[PDB]
Amino acid sequence: MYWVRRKTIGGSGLPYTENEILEWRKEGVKRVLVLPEDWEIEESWGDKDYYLSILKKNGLQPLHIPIPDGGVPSDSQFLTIMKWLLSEKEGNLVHSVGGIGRTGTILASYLILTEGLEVESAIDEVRLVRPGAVQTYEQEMFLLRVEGMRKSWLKNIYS
Ligand SMILES: O=[N+]([O-])c1ccc(OP(=O)(O)O)cc1
Repeated sequence: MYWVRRKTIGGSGLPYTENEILEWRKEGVKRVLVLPEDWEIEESWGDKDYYLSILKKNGLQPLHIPIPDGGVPSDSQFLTIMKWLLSEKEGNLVHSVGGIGRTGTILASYLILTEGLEVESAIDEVRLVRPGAVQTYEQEMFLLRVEGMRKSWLKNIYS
């Protein structure tokens, strides 16, 4: 697991055993934005809702927002993501399956709006702790679309 900003927002792939989830809890995680797709989760645990139940079990408030592999959040989802992340600062963990593409994208989209950084730079930061962060033209297109509305993106959020 990795921290982008120490204890405010970090990420990882999809855990396989409970311990790994207590690894999060121990490294400082408090909340969790689950990014995998239903089937992606269950192929690992056997039951999506069961996984979300243990997430809540260890406290961690789980917000499940599905994002297909190599894809990007939908305008609504994203705003729904920020409202979530930008409303608890401490302990955020964004995870998908590999914790490289979809997670890298979301973290970067966070930095872009929080630290007002351009894409290639936000990416550069995330790849600093998460090597190879962001893997599809789709995601790059998004981040760009984001950076081009860091204005409304925030007005939308902090409304
Ligand atoms: O190995 N995999 O099956 C796999 C690896 C990475 C994936 O996507 P990510 O979590 O956005 O990096 C999705 C699936």
